[PDB]
Amino acid sequence: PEEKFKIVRSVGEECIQEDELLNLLTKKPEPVCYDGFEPSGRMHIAQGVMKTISVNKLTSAGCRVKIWIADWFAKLNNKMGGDLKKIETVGRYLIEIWKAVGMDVEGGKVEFLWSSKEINARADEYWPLVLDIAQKNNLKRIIRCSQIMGRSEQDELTAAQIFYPCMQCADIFFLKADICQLGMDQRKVNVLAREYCDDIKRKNKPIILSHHMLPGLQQGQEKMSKSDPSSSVFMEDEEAEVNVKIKKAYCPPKVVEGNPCLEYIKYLILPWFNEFTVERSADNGGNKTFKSYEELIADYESGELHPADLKPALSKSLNKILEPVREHFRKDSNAKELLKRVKAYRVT
Amino acid sequence: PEEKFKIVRSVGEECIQEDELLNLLTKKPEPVCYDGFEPSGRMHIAQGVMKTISVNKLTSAGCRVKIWIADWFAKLNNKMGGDLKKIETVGRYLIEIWKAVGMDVEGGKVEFLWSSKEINARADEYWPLVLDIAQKNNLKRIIRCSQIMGRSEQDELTAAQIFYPCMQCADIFFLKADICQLGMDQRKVNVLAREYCDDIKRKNKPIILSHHMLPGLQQGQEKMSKSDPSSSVFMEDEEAEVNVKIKKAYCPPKVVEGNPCLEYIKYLILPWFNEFTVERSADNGGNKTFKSYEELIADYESGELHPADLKPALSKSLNKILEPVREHFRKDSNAKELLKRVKAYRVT
RNA sequence: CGUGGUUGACACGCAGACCUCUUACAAGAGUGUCUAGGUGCCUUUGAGAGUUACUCUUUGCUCUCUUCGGAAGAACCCUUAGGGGUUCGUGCAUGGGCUUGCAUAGCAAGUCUUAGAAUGCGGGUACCGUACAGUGUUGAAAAACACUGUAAAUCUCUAAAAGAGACCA
Repeated sequence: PEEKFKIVRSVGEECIQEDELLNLLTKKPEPVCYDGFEPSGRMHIAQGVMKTISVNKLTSAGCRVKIWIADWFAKLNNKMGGDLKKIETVGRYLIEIWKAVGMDVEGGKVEFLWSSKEINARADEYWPLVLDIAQKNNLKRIIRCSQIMGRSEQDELTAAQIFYPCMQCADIFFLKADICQLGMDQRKVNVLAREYCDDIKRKNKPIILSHHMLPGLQQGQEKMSKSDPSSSVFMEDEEAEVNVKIKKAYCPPKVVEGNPCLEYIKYLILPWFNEFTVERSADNGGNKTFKSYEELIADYESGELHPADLKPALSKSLNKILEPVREHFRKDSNAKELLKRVKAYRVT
Repeated sequence: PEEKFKIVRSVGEECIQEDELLNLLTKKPEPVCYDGFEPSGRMHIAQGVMKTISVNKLTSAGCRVKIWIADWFAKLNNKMGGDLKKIETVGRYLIEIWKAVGMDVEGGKVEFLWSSKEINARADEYWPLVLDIAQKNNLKRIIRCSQIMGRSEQDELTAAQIFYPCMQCADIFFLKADICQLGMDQRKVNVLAREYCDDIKRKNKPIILSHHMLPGLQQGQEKMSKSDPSSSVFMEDEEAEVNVKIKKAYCPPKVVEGNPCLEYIKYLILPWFNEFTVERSADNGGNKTFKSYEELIADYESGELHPADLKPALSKSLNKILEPVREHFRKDSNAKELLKRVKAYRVT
């Protein structure tokens, strides 16, 4: 009904043709949305938790979700070298993260799909699609759509940088994915898919749900920073590491925009616990719970929410979120082996 | 061994790593030979005659020639609108030409492999190799490999132009190919495959055996252009068409450099009949048979051989060469339908 | 290509095209044949998102609603069908006088006739004619008739371009 649109649209901060989203929800009972991941080692906090809450919201409406875990795409991005077995291991690490935190696996309605497996299974239907998308486009469009890897950087042009966007755009139609829920970076390949769908004269163009970019822990880079372990926070970071990283995290008081701590709160813990408690002394306002981001930012502007006590509360909340994962690795031996391997590898 | 090297080197104008070719013949008694064709437009006299004599000499010397029908590749070049069905009909019509002319298919040493029936059968180890050749190369090197499609760097780029060289360089290894016969048009791909073998430290570097492509029948055209059917001879042309084309051909008196007729003779008739019988009247020397190119070129430089009689003899020889194709097309209703379907298609 | 002349042709010369020869296309010559079109009708509504990307202006491109409908028309379905429904299939500028710049009546400043379709050019469109491609029939070759198309068939075949500031106009 209207509830499906009212909860689905909340997942993506920006969407195009939301009327098409409503039409899709009304026409189809089980829409299919995907998510693309390059297994670049240890998991980012954004992909870990923001994606988890987003997919929980989407499956609350019953929308089918497919995990488009992308190994050959990681090879194109040249993450952890050109090797494939290590990429497969870190990919199954990501799957174990999904199961350990608890995402939707209890229902089994989600689908973890390896790019290699699905592409090889239906190559005759996938690769001709890739070639068609390539033919319908030129180098200028694909080079424009290069930020999806993040390797554009006004750097040396690469053939992988050209095979990437077409190959990703093929995934949308290959998975019969009618809902695209990805980061702001993937919006370029989503727009490319829309243009190609217009060119192929096929209606029901897939809708895009671009959720907000999660800032790094420190000022200097608004987008994701997976090249600096200090600048981001990960799932296998221990309690002491998480706490010290958040204490070192940038957080200027009397600031609304550009504060990574507030963004982490709003996009991670408020949708998770449906609330947020801040512990303070009897002279600083005492322990207080918050139910909305608006009141939290209003009190932060008021100054009663000092960062010096906000960051410990944020650390406690994130530790509460991530402790089921850590307990899962101390119970599962396979999880222990995977963590040992993925910690052994170095990001290159 | 030595005779095999002599025969195989006799067909290619340029041969890189001749010693490696000799070693390959010494070890492998039936080295595999690769040559590709995008089924686009109508067969030129080159791909019909030089390829026929090349395959004949290679099989007689002992080889296993793997010929490629590039159906998907033609779709990338935007040939005949990219319809796979239109490309397929042109492929089986080409196969009919090749069987008519004298391909030694009876020995079983020639296999007509179509890209679609082969890539779909093995895409789990072909496409990943395409991704590998993608990563190992940068975009600028691929752009330098643009003479392959006939698109100059001034001409607007296209993602098909980046997909194409990567897939065919991948073909050079996917077919387990050892020999590439394709002429100066494919030299960029040849050297790129060699440099990739250097990058992937391959121990079997493929040999380059580029043919000499015929100069166009116009002024300054070093290769025939199918976009202008008046500058090339086609395999299915009728005796009147061949005769008028040769009559309108260019052949300056007592000049060898850039003479299309001399190249036609050298690469088509002398390798075919082991001679070139020219019938002349008693006023200018009477009938004369040439057993080698050297005597013919010496006579031409002397001026005693006049193009006025050279051209009709060339026309008669070409008609004798091409009459099996016409007979095969006329005798078979299926061949007739294929021929009329091919001509029906317009030049793109 | 006109004139004696029915589009087209024929007397006549030339124009172009096709063919042959001197075979190098070039340059010239030869005796040949052909050239095509006509008719009738429509064609200016806006907004919106994406699209150079760093924005803004001029825009161009698809693009979904909406429209005095992207029409005159083509395709299909219902089909007692007189009719109805769906899809494809759309043009760009200028104008003429009223008050002024101007001697009130060129061009511009305020409206104007959805477009006087008013003015020119252009899109496809339906029909006829000619020839050709192909098919069948009447067929002794030849020829005649009917039908499907061609003539008027292809460059952002790959939608982004210009400018002005910012960091790159």
